[PDB]
Amino acid sequence: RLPKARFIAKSGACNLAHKNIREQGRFLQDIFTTLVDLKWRHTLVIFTMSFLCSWLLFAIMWWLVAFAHGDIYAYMEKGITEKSGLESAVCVTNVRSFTSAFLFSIEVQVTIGFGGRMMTEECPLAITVLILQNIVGLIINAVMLGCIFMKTAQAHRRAETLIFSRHAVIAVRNGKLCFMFRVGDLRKSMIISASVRIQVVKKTTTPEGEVVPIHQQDIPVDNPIESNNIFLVAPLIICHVIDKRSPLYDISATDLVNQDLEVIVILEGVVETTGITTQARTSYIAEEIQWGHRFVSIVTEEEGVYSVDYSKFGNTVRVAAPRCSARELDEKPSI
Amino acid sequence: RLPKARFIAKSGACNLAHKNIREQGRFLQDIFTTLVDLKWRHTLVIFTMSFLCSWLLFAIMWWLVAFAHGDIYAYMEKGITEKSGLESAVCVTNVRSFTSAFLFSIEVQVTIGFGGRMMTEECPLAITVLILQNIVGLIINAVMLGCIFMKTAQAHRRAETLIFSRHAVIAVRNGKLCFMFRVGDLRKSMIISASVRIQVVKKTTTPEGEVVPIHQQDIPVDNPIESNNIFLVAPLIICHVIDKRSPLYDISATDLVNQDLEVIVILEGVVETTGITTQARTSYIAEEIQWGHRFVSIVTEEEGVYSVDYSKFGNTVRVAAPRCSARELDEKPSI
Amino acid sequence: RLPKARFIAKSGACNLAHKNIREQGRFLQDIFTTLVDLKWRHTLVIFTMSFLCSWLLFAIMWWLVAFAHGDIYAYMEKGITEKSGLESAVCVTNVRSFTSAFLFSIEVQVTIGFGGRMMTEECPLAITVLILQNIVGLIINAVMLGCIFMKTAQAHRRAETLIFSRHAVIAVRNGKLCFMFRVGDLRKSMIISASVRIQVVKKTTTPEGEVVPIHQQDIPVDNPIESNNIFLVAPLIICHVIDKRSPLYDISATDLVNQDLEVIVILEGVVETTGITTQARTSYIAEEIQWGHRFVSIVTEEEGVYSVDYSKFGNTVRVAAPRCSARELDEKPSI
Ligand SMILES: CCCCCCCCCCCCCCCCCC(=O)OC[C@H](COP(=O)(O)OC[C@H](N)C(=O)O)OC(=O)CCCCCCCCCCCCCCCCC
Ligand SMILES: CCCCCCCCCCCCCCCCCC(=O)OC[C@H](COP(=O)(O)OC[C@H](N)C(=O)O)OC(=O)CCCCCCCCCCCCCCCCC
Ligand SMILES: CCCCCCCCCCCCCCCCCC(=O)OC[C@H](COP(=O)(O)OC[C@H](N)C(=O)O)OC(=O)CCCCCCCCCCCCCCCCC
Ligand SMILES: Nc1ncnc2c1ncn2[C@@H]1O[C@H](COP(=O)(O)OP(=O)(O)OP(=O)(O)O)[C@@H](O)[C@H]1O
Ligand SMILES: Nc1ncnc2c1ncn2[C@@H]1O[C@H](COP(=O)(O)OP(=O)(O)OP(=O)(O)O)[C@@H](O)[C@H]1O
Ligand SMILES: Nc1ncnc2c1ncn2[C@@H]1O[C@H](COP(=O)(O)OP(=O)(O)OP(=O)(O)O)[C@@H](O)[C@H]1O
Ligand SMILES: [K+]
Ligand SMILES: [K+]
Ligand SMILES: [K+]
Repeated sequence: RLPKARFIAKSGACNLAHKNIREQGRFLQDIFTTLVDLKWRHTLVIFTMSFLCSWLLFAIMWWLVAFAHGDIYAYMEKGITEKSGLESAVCVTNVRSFTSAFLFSIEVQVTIGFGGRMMTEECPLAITVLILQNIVGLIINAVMLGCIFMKTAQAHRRAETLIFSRHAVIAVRNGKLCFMFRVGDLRKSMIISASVRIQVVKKTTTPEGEVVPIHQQDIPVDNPIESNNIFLVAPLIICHVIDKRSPLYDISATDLVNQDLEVIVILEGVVETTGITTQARTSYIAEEIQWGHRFVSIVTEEEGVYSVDYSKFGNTVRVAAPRCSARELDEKPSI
Repeated sequence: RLPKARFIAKSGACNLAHKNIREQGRFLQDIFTTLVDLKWRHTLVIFTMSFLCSWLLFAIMWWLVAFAHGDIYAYMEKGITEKSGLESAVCVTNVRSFTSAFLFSIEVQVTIGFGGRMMTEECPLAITVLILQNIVGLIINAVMLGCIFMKTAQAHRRAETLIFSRHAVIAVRNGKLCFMFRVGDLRKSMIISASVRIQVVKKTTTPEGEVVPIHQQDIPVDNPIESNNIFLVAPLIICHVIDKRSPLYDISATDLVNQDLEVIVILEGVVETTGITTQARTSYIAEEIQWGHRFVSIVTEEEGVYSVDYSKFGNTVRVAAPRCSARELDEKPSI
Repeated sequence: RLPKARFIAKSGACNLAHKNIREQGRFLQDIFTTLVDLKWRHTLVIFTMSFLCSWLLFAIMWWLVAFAHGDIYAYMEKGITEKSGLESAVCVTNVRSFTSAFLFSIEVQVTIGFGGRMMTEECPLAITVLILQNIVGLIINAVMLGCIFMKTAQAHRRAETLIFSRHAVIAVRNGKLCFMFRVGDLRKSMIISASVRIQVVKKTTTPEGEVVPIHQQDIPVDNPIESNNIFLVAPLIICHVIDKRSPLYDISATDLVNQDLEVIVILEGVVETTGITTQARTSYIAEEIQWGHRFVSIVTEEEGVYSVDYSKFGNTVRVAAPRCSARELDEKPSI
């Protein structure tokens, strides 16, 4: 049938819609913020076109300011007839075409300055254009260096190397029921101050009328000293003991076929080397909760040092377990 | 008359005045910190003016040293005479006017160095000025590039995108009279490790006369596992259960209007993308607190997906609730 | 025989061996990331080689374009003819060899532009090569500055500086057995917001048959207000008191030699100078726990100041202690 309403997909990225938000309006900072955060394949194109366009723009300007003053006419007539007169005190020496203007703009903008096409002092308009081009070039160059430095500072970024298990299992641990899943780390560095949270999403109904459509009740992670902190080195099993205070206290095996259950798992912490905090998410719906399974053991020391066999990360071995809601299991103990 | 003196405006900014603080003065570091943080409308202006003024200043120096050494007179006479006589070993070739001096300064500080106005081995004051100009140009260049790198790093920085409702409410949940409001977000990245702290700012009175005028009293947010943290994707209803420890345990509907209440809401977290901690604040006073109203349900399920209608963000309906102080209901629910 | 497998060695660096991981693809981003994090001995080499290779490559290009055109022939026949028959026909003036091509490439790419080898405006192919060289030089220059900027930024951080004692003790402190070790710091700065966590790695079996290879159990460190936060200026003695739920409850004094134990200590914090969160780890096994000892005092008052004496950091003196398991000292109280 048409897929259900899933609060967050199997890889985070909540499938929500945010409509009717008041339009704050398009800004001029959208362009810049996009420019700073681009892909290399397009950064190295805007970088090239910025130059290749500024050179051309100021080339057109120099070609004009050498057309108006009559410089092209001097270098076209006296260059044939008589070399004397210094070409009648042109604005810029030896600019006599559009290739000349283009090369002069390239020199003044890159700051090569060969010196064959030298700026004279015989017209202030040229001095104006030279000042303009120097300032424009400095600004463009500073901005492009900034972009490349930003791309360099974000070079260690990767995807989320935290992995989960597609199946979450309900089983019996230390006498009671337990909802459990597995989590594992692929990155070489050990995240610092890791933490886990678990939330059941439902549609609650208070006695007095309220109906919160997606109410995210929170669930306590099972742990000896009642904390959230975990030490992720080898893949490990996060558990939750379904007692009289958990919204799964009235969930049985037969009911777990059509059920308004969705368990959100949020794991976050600071990475040791890079130093930027990360958050990973996953979700399980009544399809991926299998009643009466358990996870296999993985670690084993073949010779000396231990070894984690990741080939069986999400495995699940069928086991024998009750078939009644956790409420029954204490309503009729010792059965 | 004047409204009762708030503590933090509903916008979020503090209103207190810090008067009579031993002055430390204004350092020189303020003039640089203010420079690294300017609007582009002014960053570009100072970027232009720094270079323009430096070029003009060192042009003045070059013109002066081309005067004092008797180099302008030699060029003017050689123009008056027939032959230049190698300008008789000038300080700096082909600098015969102020304009030429400006061009030479532009070439020396942008490092264009066309090379028609060279620099000779004659007078060492020229070499001293050249060293000064080189070092000053390098320092100014480095500073401007640093400021532009700062801008390109602060590209992502914006204002607060967190949203608190216009006015809180006080309703009945599970037979308990509790105070609740709504918080939401217009951002895109989930705030990593949010935390919601609530306080009551009220004038206390110790029995031994330790009167405090603005007393900040922490209040505990309702949570099934007793922690502040919240996962914020869709808009949430923050709530506070009024009980024996709650300062609001005496407030009635009719006595609400004439109360010196103020409830301060602080919300902290880390932005996943930009990685910089934030903080939002808001305040409620006895006018905003709507007694007896409760909010409306935003999220709706449709097209097999959830959807949030941000047009109803602040809507609140009136529902029939006890019109008596919390202590009245709690002491004698029916007696 | 072979040393028994460990979990975390005496210097952190978990000694596990993850295998069978579903290996991903190798991306060029890995090459760039390796480039951006390097050792100065290699940063300098890659920096130098980039520029040498680029100068040489474009020297080859310029020499080829001086060969294909009639340039080398013209400048070789001009010397014979003793007349400048090659002033304007040349693709790039005064480039008549490979050494001169190399000099011209250096001038164009470092932006010196001496001007003895000028860029003529005849051959369009040369103009194409010049534009290409300028763009490539700009890109390489920006990349290398970005690498140096990253080096400068992450320059401040250095290696670990937390000192842990070689082996622990099990004393009696305030009428109960306590497992103690000593942690000190050699750094000059302050670990802001430090924290201590203790775990027991051991192979556990459940009544239902779920066997966990290396289970990590959380140990409540002993603090008078039940918190982790430790303030570290003078070396501290971290202690844990063996109560009804500690896994070290039933381990006696005689059979501590052969017992599957391992105590992992993880100490986290935030340094003040650079604000880079750090985590330091260590582990103790059965062979390195000395029953009935206690650490000697280290700090003596010199009547002007206290004076820690780190020479005795790991010293530990033998004292009396009930030579029996922690269960017998309360189930058999008389002892
Ligand atoms: C000769 C000796 C020189 C030696 C230099 C060595 C020292 C420098 C270090 C090497 C780096 C050189 C600079 C390039 C840096 C980019 C390389 C690499 O890091 O990027 C990889 C790019 C593609 O990445 P992406 O699409 O953004 O992926 C998103 C992100 N990376 C992610 O996965 O999360 O993939 C690519 O980068 C593909 C590049 C193909 C095309 C390259 C040329 C483009 C520029 C062309 C400009 C010159 C010509 C233009 C004008 C011509 C006019 C005639
Ligand atoms: C010749 C080009 C041909 C070839 C094309 C080359 C392409 C160029 C690539 C690199 C561009 C370099 C400049 C980019 C500027 C982007 C900055 C812009 O997006 O910021 C917005 C500015 C004004 O916003 P703000 O509120 O004051 O500050 C932003 C604040 N942080 C905020 O978020 O809210 O909005 C503005 O943009 C300010 C406009 C009004 C400024 C008034 C006059 C400026 C002073 C004098 C001009 C100086 C010369 C400028 C040269 C620019 C050309 C490179
Ligand atoms: C007249 C001068 C006045 C101006 C001076 C003022 C300052 C401006 C210049 C600043 C100099 C640059 C700063 C360098 C900082 C020194 C860093 C130093 O640690 O590295 C020197 C190396 C040490 O190697 P390392 O252990 O890997 O270091 C990284 C460290 N482990 C880390 O924490 O990460 O030590 C070694 O172990 C030696 C091994 C080789 C290292 C160098 C190799 C040289 C290669 C090429 C260099 C020559 C360049 C020119 C070549 C031209 C070719 C024609
Ligand atoms: N569609 C929306 N888009 C963006 N922000 C919104 C939207 N709806 C409400 N808000 C935010 O909600 C806050 C107030 O919400 P509420 O609807 O309770 O206010 P109100 O009583 O309607 O008064 P106002 O006229 O300020 O909205 C404001 O700060 C506003 O920024
Ligand atoms: N060897 C591995 N390397 C990296 N990631 C893994 C590996 N094995 C499993 N995973 C991750 O664990 C999850 C397992 O879910 P999946 O849909 O792959 O079930 P599966 O293929 O039956 O698992 P398995 O084959 O490991 O039993 C996937 O998200 C995957 O990313
Ligand atoms: N005075 C000190 N200065 C610097 N580091 C020390 C000092 N004393 C001990 N350490 C560090 O503390 C660690 C634990 O040493 P401990 O005192 O427990 O045994 P030890 O007898 O010092 O062993 P070793 O002789 O190998 O250091 C050692 O690895 C050492 O690096
Ligand atoms: K940074
Ligand atoms: K230069
Ligand atoms: K030059």
